[PDB]
Amino acid sequence: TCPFYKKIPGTGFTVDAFQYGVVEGCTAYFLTHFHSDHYAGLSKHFTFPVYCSEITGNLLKNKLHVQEQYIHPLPLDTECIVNGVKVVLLDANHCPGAVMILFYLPNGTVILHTGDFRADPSMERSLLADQKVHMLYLDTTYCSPEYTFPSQQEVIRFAINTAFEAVTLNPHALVVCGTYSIGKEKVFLAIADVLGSKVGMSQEKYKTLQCLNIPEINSLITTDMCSSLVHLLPMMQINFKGLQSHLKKCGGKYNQILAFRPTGWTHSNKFTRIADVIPQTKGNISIYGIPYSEHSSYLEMKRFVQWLKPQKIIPTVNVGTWKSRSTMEKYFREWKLEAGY
Ligand code: NI
Repeated sequence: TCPFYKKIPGTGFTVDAFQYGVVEGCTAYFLTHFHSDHYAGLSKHFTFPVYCSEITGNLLKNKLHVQEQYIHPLPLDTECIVNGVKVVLLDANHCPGAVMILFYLPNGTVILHTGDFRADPSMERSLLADQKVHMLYLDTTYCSPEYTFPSQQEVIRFAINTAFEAVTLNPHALVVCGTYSIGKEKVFLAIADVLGSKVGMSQEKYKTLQCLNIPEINSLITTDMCSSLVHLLPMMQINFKGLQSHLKKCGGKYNQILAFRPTGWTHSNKFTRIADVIPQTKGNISIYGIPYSEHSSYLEMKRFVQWLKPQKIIPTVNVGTWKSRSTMEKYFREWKLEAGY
């Protein structure tokens, strides 16, 4: 059954709750972003209102074939009324089109649901600064102190210099980037840009990217593999066997592959810096795992919550075990005592 942490009290609203059939009493289904665990269950046959960003609406329409009449896109940073309740969508700094949702209840309670986010100090100067939030439904993916990672900007710097150097030393080297959802487009676009190439990908992925309102996107991507030296592949195909295989397909246009696997966290984050990363090399094929996160680090999460000073925190990730739940509740209490709310 639909868990309590997907229901918004005092409304008939649910968030990211599409895989439970009809939810008894739900008059409006919100979708924070187009990632499969969150949209799981949506299809062309859904006949309830879906509220979401414009970008997520383009993807529902063109990728899922949900009918236009059930998609209600809302602009960001705008007070809107939905079934008699004031709501605001804010940028989540996650993947394209991803949002947080502010709900202003008739009783006067204010609730923020973060969806998936990477907390940033820029959020402290959004519409959130304007009033008190009583309840926070929080993305707790990395709610533990071991979870450190560098800034997105540092990680992109690294990838750009690595690729530029490899290709300038060997003009017959191919760059491959792995992907399995939207998110992390900066990795492959920043690389394409330093190398004066468009990025090349399958027809399905090209269609996916054309939904995302990226400015000048026609100048940056293509379906013509042959004309491009940055290729996107399924993340599943990013391994020695999958790359060798792929190398054959280019017909001796390239003799070397430099590939990037943009991971989340991996335990080498607890030891090594970005400057000191190394690849796995089997011959003329090298694979970098880069820790490009679109979720809050433990410290970024801690700062956001200490700034927000919520009265109650409801976790939306890692809720399935008593040990995780108990651990998260300990960190929340530490934060609250340190900050005095
Ligand atoms: Ni996500």
